Amino acid sequence: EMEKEFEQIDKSGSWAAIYQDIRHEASDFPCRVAKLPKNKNRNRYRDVSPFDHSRIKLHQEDNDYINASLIKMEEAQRSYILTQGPLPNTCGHFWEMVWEQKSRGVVMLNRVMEKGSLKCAQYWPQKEEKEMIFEDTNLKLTLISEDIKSYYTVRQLELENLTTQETREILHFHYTTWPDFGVPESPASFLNFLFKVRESGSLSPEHGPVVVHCSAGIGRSGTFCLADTCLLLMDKRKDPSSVDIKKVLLDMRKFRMGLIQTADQLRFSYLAVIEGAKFIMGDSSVQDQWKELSHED
Ligand SMILES: CCCCCNC(=O)[C@H](Cc1ccc(OC(C(=O)O)C(=O)O)cc1)NC(=O)N[C@@H](Cc1ccccc1)C(=O)O
Repeated sequence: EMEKEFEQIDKSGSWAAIYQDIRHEASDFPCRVAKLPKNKNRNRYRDVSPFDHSRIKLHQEDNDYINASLIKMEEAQRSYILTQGPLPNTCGHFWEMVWEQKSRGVVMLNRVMEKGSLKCAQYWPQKEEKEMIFEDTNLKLTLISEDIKSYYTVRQLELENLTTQETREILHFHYTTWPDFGVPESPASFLNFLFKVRESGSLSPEHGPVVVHCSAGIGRSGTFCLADTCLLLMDKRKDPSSVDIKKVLLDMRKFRMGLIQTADQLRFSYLAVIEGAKFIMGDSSVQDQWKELSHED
């Protein structure tokens, strides 16, 4: 049981030791294409790269590389694309990936600037009347509307392939309150957001994989995907107590390195899965509880 494990670890002050063990047991796979000198300007951080076996390939003639990985969770029957926050020169590639992979939703877990430092490029339009054109990948992006809440904003974007004139509606789910240091005090806001993303239809199997990112696409993004997958498994096994969060995280780590960046994010992932479990288990009023607890106004 994850609840019993959570407490044993918590009371013995062993989060750092459990996290250290996950880092040590994690898979090691080649990072070859990401390290090619030609791709240096496509990586935000030199120590965060997609493995060759699961990297997303752009359907680009000259260079198919993007720092993004396909996390294919077999048992949970869900796939996620985790990528770094796009750089000024990779915003076109980012939207190209979204188009090619047929993604319906984009989940952003950070702010463009945090503690005075740039963490992600301004890749979507902030004003309806000032659309963005990505010349390199021949894409047009327009802000259609935006619903700003106290801890997240949901935007309706229109992505157009200028080559075929085909148009698609992309939903942008932006968590705007991750703390400058550490992790949120409570997982209520994070869970309300996760369920808003589920409710939108963006994680459905009829669409391509949701695109999730933070700055490196491994810590906050890993937290979001780990919690979602754990919750899916708990609803699928129907005996949620067999879900081993450490084992789920290690399967996810076969697809992208360093998912879950600190012991505090691991602890927070347990907290979010344990609390989300209360809804999955049957509490029909707990979703309203997070709605209020997260104080969306
Ligand atoms: C798990 C591997 C990461 C280990 C520590 N690295 C760093 O913090 C960063 C990479 C990094 C990893 C996770 C992060 O997550 C947070 C976020 O996305 O906001 C979050 O989840 O809140 C943010 C950054 N790397 C550099 O800062 N890289 C620098 C310094 C550096 C130079 C040479 C070698 C390694 C690092 C660079 O120039 O690329």
